[PDB]
Amino acid sequence: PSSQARLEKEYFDQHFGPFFRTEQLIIRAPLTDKHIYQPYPSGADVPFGPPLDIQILHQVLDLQIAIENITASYDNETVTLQDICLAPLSPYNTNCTILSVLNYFQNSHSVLDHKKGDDFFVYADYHTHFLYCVRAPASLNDTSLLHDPCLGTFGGPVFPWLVLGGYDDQNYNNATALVITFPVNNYYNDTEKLQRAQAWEKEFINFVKNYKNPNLTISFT
Repeated sequence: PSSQARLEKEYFDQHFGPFFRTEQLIIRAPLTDKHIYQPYPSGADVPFGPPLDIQILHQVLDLQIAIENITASYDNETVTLQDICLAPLSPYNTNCTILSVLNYFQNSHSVLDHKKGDDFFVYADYHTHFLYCVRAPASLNDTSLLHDPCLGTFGGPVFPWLVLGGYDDQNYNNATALVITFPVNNYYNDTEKLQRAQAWEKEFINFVKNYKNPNLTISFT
């Protein structure tokens, strides 16, 4: 939509550009049904869009992690994402900036699966953490689920309209698409590094095009 596109462009221009371009993937799960979450112990049903299914989320996290570990050969050298990414905490923490709904779950399979309850009921899980985080992306403490943070170790709040698409109004839980975005240095003032970055981007494009997961359709822009 035009409104969301305007919001994203303003966010990327402020927080990444002019030194960084953005790589962006749109991920859908067209063969996955939407579902209904029923809060414990009672509460109105909360609809969740197709790609917010827990198995789809694990599969998208695997896609994200795979992307971070892509390398490219250039002049017999190995070029990594960490060479060309935005890494605010370097040299301490050399992790790259990469935005997705998995950011709300520390980009972790185990955290995504966090839950509490008894032998019969689950009291809280990723559903309630999601609903909380899309209303308070800057929170470092979800009291209803084990004090798990929404906000990541660096980068500032991840607004849901950066990482979700296809919902109605501002009902983010009805998202029909996931968005993965990460900045890559344009190296406007260094031809050698620019050529290496382009070698990485070319391998990324090829990676995406050859990615095999029957549950996901991945597209660019």
